[PDB]
Amino acid sequence: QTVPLSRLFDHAMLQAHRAHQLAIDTYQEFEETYIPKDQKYSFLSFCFSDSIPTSNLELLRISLLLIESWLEPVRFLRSMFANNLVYDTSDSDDYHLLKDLEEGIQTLMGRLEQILKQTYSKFDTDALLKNYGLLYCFRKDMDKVETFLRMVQCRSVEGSC
Repeated sequence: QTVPLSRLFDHAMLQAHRAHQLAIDTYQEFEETYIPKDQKYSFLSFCFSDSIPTSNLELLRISLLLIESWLEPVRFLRSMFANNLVYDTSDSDDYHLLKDLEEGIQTLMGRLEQILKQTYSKFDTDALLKNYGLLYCFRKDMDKVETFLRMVQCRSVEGSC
């Protein structure tokens, strides 16, 4: 057996949905815990996803870039949820889920047959407001990924949508 394209899209869409939920859940939990009323949305500081607006190996290509920009910051997500805690390198969060998604996208690309590098700062132990902005962009980027993958799925797998 060879994996149908649909299963491949179904796997990638579930993992994008899950990365996107992770981003939403983390942002919310941060905001509720650390951001007072008077500072809500203070971040408003452009996200990777604000670069390219709105079928293609291209859409898949951007998705891939978006995920890649987060693969390293992501292990540090829970480090902000303590007081003076630095991530101890213990199992590559359950959040290298992005590595799963990454490879799932690179698999979809080789089925469907770069001058500027865009990398995110690392999360911190100002710092609060940076971490806030970073969580905002992780959420915006993951929404974009899920979006661009759906567009591709629909056009590539008939009846999908």
